[PDB]
Amino acid sequence: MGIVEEAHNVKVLGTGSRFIVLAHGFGTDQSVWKHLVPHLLEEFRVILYDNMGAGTTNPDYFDFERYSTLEGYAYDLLAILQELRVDSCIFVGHSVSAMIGTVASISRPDLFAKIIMISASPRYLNDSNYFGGFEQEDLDQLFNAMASNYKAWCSGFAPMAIGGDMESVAVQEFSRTLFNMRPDIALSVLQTIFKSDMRQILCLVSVPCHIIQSMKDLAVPVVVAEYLHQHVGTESIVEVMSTEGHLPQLSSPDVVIPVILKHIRYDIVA
Repeated sequence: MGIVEEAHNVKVLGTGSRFIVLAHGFGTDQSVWKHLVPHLLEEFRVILYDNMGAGTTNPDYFDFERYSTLEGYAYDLLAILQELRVDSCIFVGHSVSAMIGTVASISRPDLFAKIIMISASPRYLNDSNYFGGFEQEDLDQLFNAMASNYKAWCSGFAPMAIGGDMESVAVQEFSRTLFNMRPDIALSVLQTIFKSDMRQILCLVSVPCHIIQSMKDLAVPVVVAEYLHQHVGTESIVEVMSTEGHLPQLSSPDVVIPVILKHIRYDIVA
């Protein structure tokens, strides 16, 4: 394998000519896509990869300076696309990966035919002019709990992030991938995400964006989907689903996979 391919656990599955890239969010890995991948293998070559810092990656590769902003993750994405010789792709970004792909597409819009965002937000912190869902005190509480007992935090946080039954298979899976991260890496990354502010780059986006989220998402109020739709600088469309949870492609695939497939297969009018 190539050096980038190996470092990110890259897989290229399927036999189609066109490319689709599936990019996961915090606390999980490329297995979050397991219910979607089987539906894509004839139409596409499906590119899966893990973000640096996920529990499936080598913690020795986690450069704290490199990843102190989302730009470091966007470089990694562009490096993968370059090594794999992608001409263009549909990019499906979950949670923070929606903004990572957005940043990458501003540097190389030719590589992105469309961006599909799942559970995305350009900013979590409130202020008197913008509702993202969180106050600084909420973050301080979260980070204090993470740092004081990481194992206990994973078990309490997973059911909140996934939503629904606390004993579900999806809660099981997510609690395990959370706890497979090195605690200092997880803490550092979650701080970086929570304090991010991508609002000012949305107007520069030049690739069509499909904005999908659960109607009940603990980290993404529905008004954020409308905010993305308003401020993205080219055509976009919003679909709020009748689901609960931040990883709905994992916890409610019977509802969510058809929605993603629809946005993969149909385009927004120019």
